[PDB]
Amino acid sequence: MRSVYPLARRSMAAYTMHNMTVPEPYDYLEDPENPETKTFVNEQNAFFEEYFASEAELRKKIFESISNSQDYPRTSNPSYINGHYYYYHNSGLQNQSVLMRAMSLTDTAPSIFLDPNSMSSDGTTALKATAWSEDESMLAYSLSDKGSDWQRIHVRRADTVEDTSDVIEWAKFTAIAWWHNLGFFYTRYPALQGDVDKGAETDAAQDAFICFHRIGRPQDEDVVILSVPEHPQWNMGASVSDCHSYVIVVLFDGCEPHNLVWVAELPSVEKGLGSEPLVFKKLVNEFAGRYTYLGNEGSTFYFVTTRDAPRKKIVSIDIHTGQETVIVEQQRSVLSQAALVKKTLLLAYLEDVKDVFYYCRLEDPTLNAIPLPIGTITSFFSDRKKDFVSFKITSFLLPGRSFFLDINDPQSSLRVFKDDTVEGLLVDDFVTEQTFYNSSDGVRIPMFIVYRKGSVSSESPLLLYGYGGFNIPLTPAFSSSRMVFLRDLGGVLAVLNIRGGGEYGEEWHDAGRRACKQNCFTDFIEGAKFLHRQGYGSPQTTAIMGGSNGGLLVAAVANQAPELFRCVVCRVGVLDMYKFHKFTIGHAWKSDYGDPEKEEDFRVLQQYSPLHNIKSGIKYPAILVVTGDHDDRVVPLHSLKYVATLQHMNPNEGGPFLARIEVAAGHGAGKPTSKILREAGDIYTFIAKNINASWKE
Repeated sequence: MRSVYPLARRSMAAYTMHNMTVPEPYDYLEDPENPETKTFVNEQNAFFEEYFASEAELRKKIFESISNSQDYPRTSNPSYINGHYYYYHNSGLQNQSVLMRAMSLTDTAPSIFLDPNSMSSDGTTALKATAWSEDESMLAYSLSDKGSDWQRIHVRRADTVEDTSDVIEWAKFTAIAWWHNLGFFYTRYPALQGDVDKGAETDAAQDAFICFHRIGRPQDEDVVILSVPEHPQWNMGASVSDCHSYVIVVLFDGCEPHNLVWVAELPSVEKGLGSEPLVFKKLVNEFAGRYTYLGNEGSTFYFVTTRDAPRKKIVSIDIHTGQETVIVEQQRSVLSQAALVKKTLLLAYLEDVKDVFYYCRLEDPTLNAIPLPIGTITSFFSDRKKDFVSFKITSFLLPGRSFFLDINDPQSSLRVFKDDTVEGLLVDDFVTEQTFYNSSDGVRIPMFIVYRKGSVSSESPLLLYGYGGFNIPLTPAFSSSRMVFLRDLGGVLAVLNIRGGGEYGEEWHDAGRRACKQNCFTDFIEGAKFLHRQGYGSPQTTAIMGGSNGGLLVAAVANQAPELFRCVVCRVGVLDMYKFHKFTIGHAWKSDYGDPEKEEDFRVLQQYSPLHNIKSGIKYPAILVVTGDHDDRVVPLHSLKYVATLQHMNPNEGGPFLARIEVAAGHGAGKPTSKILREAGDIYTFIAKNINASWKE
């Protein structure tokens, strides 16, 4: 039977919130440094290993398989700068990608340009952002250490290939924007105090500002550019115009996709940098949508906006007079990407969760379609004055294709640059398909199903995945672990585009936000049940999984119909809605989650609260949560807090309940290859063990 679970401490503390007393027997989970939390972590992982030793040999086996399936050169898009082509590349097992600088597109011997590999001994360092100078003799990159979101900016000059002594500290969400050959604009957070480990505190983000630092001088001469006293809680970012005359600042309230944008002039006087504060024209100052900037032509200013257009729309707004005129009206599709070069505008549309590429000149805005194989655009490089464009397109079948193009006439210039081919894999062994199934709304929802052609039955192992949050659509994308699942385990993968995502744009998220948030979970239920009525899945042979908010989905749907699932995993997921507003950047999450002060919002929040909604005496599936000690993007405590209830809530019925907390790890952005590979291997061994899906030889 199930072994004796670790003796969890029970805390008497109970707090009253909106005239409702919530007890909390695990408050000591706030501080990771407490002895109780550390001993509980150690015991939980010891029992995890004891459970897993039953099929540790299969663990090693599929570890070997995933390692052999991960070994391929991952080449990204080329960048054309100063007659040299810089593109990311990996040997396949090296911890981080390294830049390649080639003299030509067809060059055989490109040299290394940027190498994060030797930065840290364990390779924990991850490159986060980069930016270019207009004279192509300067670039500024920004990385992070120990998986902590707190970053560090370094600067390098191309020709000498040497570092510089300038470094910056405690920076988050870095947006470098250089101005001619003098300096660059960035954002910086208030100075931290104490001896706490970097990125190892729960303090909420506040009192940050954007500023500008010039080269040749220390950080001490940095002059504050913009800081808002009226709204301390908002986030904001800066951007330099390619016309080299104006600076654009964008302000978001929380994480919800509305912003107000301010345009300012720039003085050519060197002393003016630090002489007087810069004025700000009130271009848009009310939250009507996300008014992203694309490019400007003199007085004219082109933006992709959601105002008066739920599916995104390209509009030209003159800032010297204040008139607004629409130039590219919204089609029935949703804009995934857009850019403006010379006279043409090239737009990638996420139509039916498929990117179709269109180009339209300023004369006739007819979006003319340029052929491109089915897939999903991941990265996109573009420069207004340049004549070379490139993008990587990948999906479930395609492991990645770097494709370049000429803006002047794509009619005969679309060419293949590189392919991320993986040995021992064939396209014909698998096939994907779209499906439409009706939810309670009476409106069809799309879903993707990828499966190996041939043997597929209702009892075959099923994995179902869907994120659906923050207006990020779960577009098709390759995964080595997914391919190991597909080919080595003979199962079928399915991806849900649930309501509330950007899969249909702003209206979809608007319908799936705040008061109707619970609605999305109901949809997920139908998803799995539909796969059982179509003949693709059986309740004893299904597993669903997701990350962060998607991980949320899993646990919360387990509260609705636990017996409708059998295998469930959580991964750095938000679970403690009662206190999610307090710690980390969760305050921005309120803009998508309901502000807990508002009573009508706390009604639904307490309705679906997965930390407390779990009930005893009812069967539950086996949850496996994964966390890391240095998790600042999401506070790790919430996840363990979830397990904290189950330990006492189900003595020997349901589960089993696994918590894998890995020492010295990240969040998911910049994970070292060894650690992420080991974690994926363990996750898939667990889902195979609790599904009984033998080796598909």
